[PDB]
Amino acid sequence: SMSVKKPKRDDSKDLALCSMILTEMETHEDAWPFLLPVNLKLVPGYKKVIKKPMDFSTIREKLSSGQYPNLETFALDVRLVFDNCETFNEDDSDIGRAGHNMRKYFEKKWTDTFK
Repeated sequence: SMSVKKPKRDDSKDLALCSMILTEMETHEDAWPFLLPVNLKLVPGYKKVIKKPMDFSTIREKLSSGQYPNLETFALDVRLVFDNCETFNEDDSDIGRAGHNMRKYFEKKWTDTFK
C-alpha cells in the first residue's frame, strides 16, 4: 500500500529476455501458422469469429516499439495466439497440433526464464 512495498525485483533484463523467447518461438519448425497475421480477406469466418487476432510478427513489432508495459502483457499476447488457434482449428489438424506444441514450448521457456 502507500509507503509499503515488497522488495524490488530486477526487471531490467525482461525486455531482452522476452525478445529471446520470441526468437526461439519464431525459429521453431511448427511456427509457420503463427508467423504472420491471418489474411482476413482470404479466410472466411476469421474476421467475425476471432475478435482479437494476434501473431508473432505483431508481437515482435509491439515488443520492439515499447508497447508492452510489463512481461505479463507480453505473455497475454503469446497465449492469445494459441487461444485463437484453438478457437478456429480442430485439434486433429496440422495447425491444431502446431498450436498445442507451440503453447507447450512457450510455457516451459516462460517458467524456466521467469519462475
